Amino acid sequence: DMSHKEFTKFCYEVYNEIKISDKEFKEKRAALDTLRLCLKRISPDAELVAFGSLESGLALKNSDMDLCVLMTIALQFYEELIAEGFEGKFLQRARIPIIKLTSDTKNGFGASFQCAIGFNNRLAIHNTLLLSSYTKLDARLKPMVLLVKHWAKRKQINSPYFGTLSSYGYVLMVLYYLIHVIKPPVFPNLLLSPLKQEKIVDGFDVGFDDKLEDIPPSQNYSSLGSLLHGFFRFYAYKFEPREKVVTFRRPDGYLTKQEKGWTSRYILAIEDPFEISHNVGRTVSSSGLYRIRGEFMAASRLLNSRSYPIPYDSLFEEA
Ligand SMILES: O=c1ccn([C@@H]2O[C@H](COP(=O)(O)NP(=O)(O)OP(=O)(O)O)[C@@H](O)[C@H]2O)c(=O)[nH]1
Ligand SMILES: [Br-]
Ligand SMILES: [Br-]
Ligand SMILES: [Mg+2]
Repeated sequence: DMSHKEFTKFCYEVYNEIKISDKEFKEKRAALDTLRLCLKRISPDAELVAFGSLESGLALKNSDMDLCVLMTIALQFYEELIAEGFEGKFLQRARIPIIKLTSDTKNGFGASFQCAIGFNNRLAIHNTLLLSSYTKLDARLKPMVLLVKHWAKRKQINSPYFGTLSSYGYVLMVLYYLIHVIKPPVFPNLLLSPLKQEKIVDGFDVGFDDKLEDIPPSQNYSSLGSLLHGFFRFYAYKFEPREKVVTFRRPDGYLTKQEKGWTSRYILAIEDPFEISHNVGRTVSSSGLYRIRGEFMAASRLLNSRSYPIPYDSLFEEA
């Protein structure tokens, strides 16, 4: 596949600039070690588990950590963290308690050290396991994801709290495209594999075909650049967000908002692969979607240009 040779070259150049460095990765691992030691001061029966992009390998540089305490202990842990020189925020008695660390004054992790600690979020640990497996299955997934996250941040469409979509939402859009849209598929659907076994956690089935050594290499040989152009075009022109649901629970990837009962927030519908009652795109407003769609079209138009050379830089320019 030489169709997108120059764009692919550019993609890997940007990828190497935005990916988390080994230095920063080690630092975050070290911060996790320190925080785990602190938790074990509170309880021998509590464990501290990393999840999210750091754990899956899908992290951009200067990333925040997402951690999870598995067993409240929340208050005791928080007060102990403060005593040990961390700065942070916590609201006691919240239905979803969260400790947000914002600074470290003693343990050398930095003035701008940022870490979110939740409690018993087992589903997030499992969806991280799923994303980790996919990143191990194909070497094109990691740079594709970083580049989509970078683009989403640069174009201001990566703000759930302000009407657009979470980074996790974008990763699911990427996986859906690579499993159920592109032909030949880049990836099989591990949840729907005949070898998958049910595994019930917090009332949902988190099972998937996880024996990766038995999964053959992809029969899709497209370049990274070809994959990304295809991804942008699908969501710009082909996907029908008014009627359709991004889903990992159908063999053909076909699911309507009607069948799902997600009609009256469901402006963009992305069904979490495990917690199927959760719409990952619940944060997306009518204005947010129009802006999201507008950016997908702009990305597609850029890459479909018949001129030479194409100014690929504009893909990651702000606004
Ligand atoms: O709807 C959601 C969102 C997030 N998560 C879980 O939280 C993890 C992180 O979600 P995330 O959207 O924050 N990804 P992140 O890499 O931190 O980028 P960003 O915050 O924009 O800088 C995800 O990888 C999931 O494990 C969910 O389980 N459900
Ligand atoms: Br993510
Ligand atoms: Br198309
Ligand atoms: Mg979560």
